[PDB]
Amino acid sequence: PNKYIVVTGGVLSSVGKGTLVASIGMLLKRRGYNVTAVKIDPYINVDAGTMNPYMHGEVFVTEDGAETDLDLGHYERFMDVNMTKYNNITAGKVYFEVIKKEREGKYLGQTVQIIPHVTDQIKDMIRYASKINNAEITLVEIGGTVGDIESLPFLEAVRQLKLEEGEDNVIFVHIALVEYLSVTGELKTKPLQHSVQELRRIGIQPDFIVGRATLPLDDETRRKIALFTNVKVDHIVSSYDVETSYEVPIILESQKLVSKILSRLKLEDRQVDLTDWISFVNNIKGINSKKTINIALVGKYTKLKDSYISIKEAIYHASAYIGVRPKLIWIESTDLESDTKNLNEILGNVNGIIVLPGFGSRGAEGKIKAIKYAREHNIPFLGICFGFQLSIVEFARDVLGLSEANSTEINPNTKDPVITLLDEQKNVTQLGGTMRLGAQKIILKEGTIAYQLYGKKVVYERHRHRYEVNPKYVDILEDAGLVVSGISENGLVEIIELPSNKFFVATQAHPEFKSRPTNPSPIYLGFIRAVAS
Amino acid sequence: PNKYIVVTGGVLSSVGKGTLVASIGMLLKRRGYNVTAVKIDPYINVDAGTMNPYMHGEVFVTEDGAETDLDLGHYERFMDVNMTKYNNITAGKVYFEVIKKEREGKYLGQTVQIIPHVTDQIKDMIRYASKINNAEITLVEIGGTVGDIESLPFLEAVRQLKLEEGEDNVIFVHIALVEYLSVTGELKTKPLQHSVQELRRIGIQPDFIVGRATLPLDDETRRKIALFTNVKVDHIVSSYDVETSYEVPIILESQKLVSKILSRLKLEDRQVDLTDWISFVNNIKGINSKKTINIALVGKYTKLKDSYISIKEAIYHASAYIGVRPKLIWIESTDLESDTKNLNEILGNVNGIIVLPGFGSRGAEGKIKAIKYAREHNIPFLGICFGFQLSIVEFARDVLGLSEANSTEINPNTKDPVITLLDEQKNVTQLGGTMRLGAQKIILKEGTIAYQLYGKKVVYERHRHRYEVNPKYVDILEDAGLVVSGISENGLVEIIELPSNKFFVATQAHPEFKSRPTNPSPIYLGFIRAVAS
Repeated sequence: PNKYIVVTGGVLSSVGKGTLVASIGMLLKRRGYNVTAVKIDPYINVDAGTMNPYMHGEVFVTEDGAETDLDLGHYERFMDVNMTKYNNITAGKVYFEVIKKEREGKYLGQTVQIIPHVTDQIKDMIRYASKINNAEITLVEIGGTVGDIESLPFLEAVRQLKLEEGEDNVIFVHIALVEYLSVTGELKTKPLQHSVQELRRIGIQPDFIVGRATLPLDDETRRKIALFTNVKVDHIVSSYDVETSYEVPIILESQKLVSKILSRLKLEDRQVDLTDWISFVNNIKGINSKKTINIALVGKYTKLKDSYISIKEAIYHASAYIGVRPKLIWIESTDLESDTKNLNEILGNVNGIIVLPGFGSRGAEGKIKAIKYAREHNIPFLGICFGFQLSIVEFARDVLGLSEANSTEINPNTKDPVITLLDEQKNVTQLGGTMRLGAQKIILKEGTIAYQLYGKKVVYERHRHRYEVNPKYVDILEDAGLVVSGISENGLVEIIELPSNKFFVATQAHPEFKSRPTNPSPIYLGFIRAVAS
Repeated sequence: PNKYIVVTGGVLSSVGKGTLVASIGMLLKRRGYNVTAVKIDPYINVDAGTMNPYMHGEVFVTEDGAETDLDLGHYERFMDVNMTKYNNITAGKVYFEVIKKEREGKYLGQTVQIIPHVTDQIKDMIRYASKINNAEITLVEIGGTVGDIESLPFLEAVRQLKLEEGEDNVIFVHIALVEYLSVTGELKTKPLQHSVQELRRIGIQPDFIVGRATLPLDDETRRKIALFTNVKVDHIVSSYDVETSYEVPIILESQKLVSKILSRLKLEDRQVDLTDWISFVNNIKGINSKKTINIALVGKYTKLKDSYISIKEAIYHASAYIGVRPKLIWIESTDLESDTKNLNEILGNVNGIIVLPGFGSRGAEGKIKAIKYAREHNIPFLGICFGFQLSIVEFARDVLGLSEANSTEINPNTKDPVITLLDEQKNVTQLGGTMRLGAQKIILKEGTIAYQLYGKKVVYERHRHRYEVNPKYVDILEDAGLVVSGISENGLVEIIELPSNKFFVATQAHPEFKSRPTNPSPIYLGFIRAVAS
């Protein structure tokens, strides 16, 4: 029926797990062939919407409002597709489903076990992601270390998928970190011979191999591992360090890995033109760069590579599109928390400022000062989510003059709950508000920066927030010069702006999730143009 | 502070897992020691309440209303304790709890995993069973096959359990099926070597072996598995076929297993008297039997050993007590559905008839005929659960002449719903009724067989049913001769009887769950006394 490429290994992000699947996806898509990607996470969390972006990375949001693993973000950007809740499978969800069906007697008195009941849920979920996304081919990216307990049910599941569907429709691509000894030049097989066995032990035979390394693999090395892994030298392929993830697809066709792949399934097609992707890439490397802009980004977890991967990638798409070289100045919001130590030299240099999503109160003054600074010194500024909310707070305590304005999230007790939880229609409540998630509608006001940026009245961005602008405060804020240029169908404020400034925009939503290399977020476009002057 | 004996292996019932554990238990308790036993079922069902007793066996019921693995029944019968919901730990319940706690953000933004979140949950549950029961020693019986997926997390948890508290507080008894090849006399170690291999991979070193075999183990064959498994011969011990599992403690005391164990755990006591138990065993084996009595058991699943294990044991306990030898005549109830094929011969020989629990409708008529027959020929009869409900029916459509009388479970359309679901007071309803579970008060009527059997007015039996006697029909059922000797706190009919017969008693509850070697169910005592005249 369908085809299936199963990928394992990774075990890290330095290894390129997600991008390789995304790359492979993109190359198939250009060949007429319909494709979809699916990521499996063998952890117990039902989904990613309670997970700390620290230690774990950004939480991606699909158009349908699922909170997922960032890997779907790689998929969306590379294959230019909309993901769904079904493209991210977690042990958490599977276990929940099986337990619920048992409790409902849907198993008719059987004793429900891993095999086959759990393994069957996995296959139903894989196969379902195939049919609802209309795919002839389906990548299944399997997280974790092969041979870890958590991985077994998913490995066994795909081993079975191979007995059922046949070798002419199910293949495995494994990703191994080659790394020559610290002081010898000879490679450490130990992890690598440790893997191939665990796969055989679980009953899986790799067809293609991707060795991850700084530098391509010599002729020798590749013939060596070819042995341990029992794979044909013809089918081992290289993943070497590279200046941008977007190159990955191009190094893969220079090796034709997807050609080898397609045959191995018994399909046929060719003549892919990347010229359009190729130029996008060269624009990413700074080639024919018209300038260099510094953007300060202010939040926490800033040392984590993937904590804000989508904002970062959206900055790249906007820049690359208008030919400009982004330089990112990450600033921990605490390093700003000093009525002492001044900052008109820390951000005197940057040509634009962004206050990051993500809440609590860890560094909310640092973030608020950075905003005050952007607004007062007319530095182009973009507010996202918690950032947008601190704009309301900053504007109210400084321009409006409410010294006590705050979010109830930070101080549930403030005299002026300028940001707060709301109920479906009343609207103020310390209940538990209404969490907005996914693609939602935003009605732009004509004449504003927002309307211009989008070039139309009605648009959509993905949401992931619960704290809203208090409606009681809206009007006196407008009177103080703040403009609501965006509201929800039911009147919640979506986009604020200050026309008095060259570029001052904030938004509850996350437009970065929609950014594509060939289709940058419009919000991020306006910001990056303003920034670049 | 707590000692733990972890018991692995016995991939099934004939291998003796349940009883071995149960025997070691009872032998400990007879010494100074506070002891409990815990059964782990690596399956995904949350509890045993949804399960078909075919394939899997009889569902046990605790005093507390838990629906559980039948192994808790062995623990009760052998050690003479009431078990709790905590003494049956399921993979279904662990995952349910962990997942729920995650969805509750109890894991504070962490990515929740098998290790350590699942293994922690399991440890918590094992530890909790210990303390709520108040044990200094806790037997942890781990079902399934060592080295299978569903088992890992529990094996991993018991490894951690050890490296934590010490080699002096946590030991491993592994049960291996010793089975010499078909035609050569030498033993097939293949599965055995494969198991001690699956344990080291998991990092578990067995301390004692128990080789399950037909005959005791010779000097040669035990010495050998001692090597394969790296265990001192002095710590290998034989489990061989015996007439009754109640013999197992005895053969373990001969081999002094529990004495070898007590040391390896650095504890000291002794002088145990089994004289009271030896005698009970001899009665069970029929030594000095006063006569043999034939009992028919009518129901379904009669070909599986453990589908009604507790009903049998209750029969054995009462028979042994009054010094008589029971022979059970298993009768599929379909073998009696026959407007031909008369029966004053199939049942002509039996002096006792019990109609079995287990609803549905498969062989409902056969069970009904059986009930007509014992009532009419005055064969002492015991009806139980769906048996009781059928008695009520038979009585209706025959003596009381209501040809359409029936339970709503068998035909919700019947003209006379003499048995049906009832809502929380009212009481007639086809909603979903009110499920009765575990120990429950029953008020006995004075001057009845039931009152006589208990020698008191207020008593408890464990329940497991929803379909009750329709209150409307009570009053006429009574006038036609039926006696209600038992009702609930709120007037639901619990026990009935027909004083016109020498013994014809049916009860909603399951009195067999409480029966002990020393302390027979008063209901089973009565029945067996009546049967034997």
